[PDB]
Amino acid sequence: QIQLWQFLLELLSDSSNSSCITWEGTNGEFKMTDPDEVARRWGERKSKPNMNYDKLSRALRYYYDKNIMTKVHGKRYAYKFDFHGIAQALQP
Amino acid sequence: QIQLWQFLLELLSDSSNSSCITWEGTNGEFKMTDPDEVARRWGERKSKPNMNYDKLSRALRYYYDKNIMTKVHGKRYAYKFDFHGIAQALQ
Repeated sequence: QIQLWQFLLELLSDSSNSSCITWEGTNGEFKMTDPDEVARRWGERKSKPNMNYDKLSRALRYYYDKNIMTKVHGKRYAYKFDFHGIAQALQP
Repeated sequence: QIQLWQFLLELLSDSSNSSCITWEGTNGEFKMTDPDEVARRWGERKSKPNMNYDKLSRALRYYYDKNIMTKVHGKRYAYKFDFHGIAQALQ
């Protein structure tokens, strides 16, 4: 029942997934160093094997007005978690 | 009929298709510079619309454990042929 933003947090919290996703700095910004792999592993986790990057991207973009996550303007495959929103949600 | 991985080698062997697919380096890595066009052409050849990159990419994944072709991890549309397997499968 896990949601996408949590799964990314799960991957980032585990230093070993740096092969495909990694922290950038310390203020909640991250980079998908292997975007196709992030989409494939999110596919495994949610039992949806036609998961691909286009669909992963569409889901990430959906969060833009939901105090979850926004896409970083200068960079490719970069997002920044909404610090206040993620903090708030990660309690209930 | 012809199989997907063969059709890709066919496109790669012909210098004029670099607009959509091209060899990268000399160890069997290649890049699809226009993935949608590669898919469109694979669509006509196997007389199979509505072929698109998503169905194509998923088909390529079949090869990853069959000593034909593997997907290059840092990248989006770059793949690498298995020389030994390609050699053996051909004869």
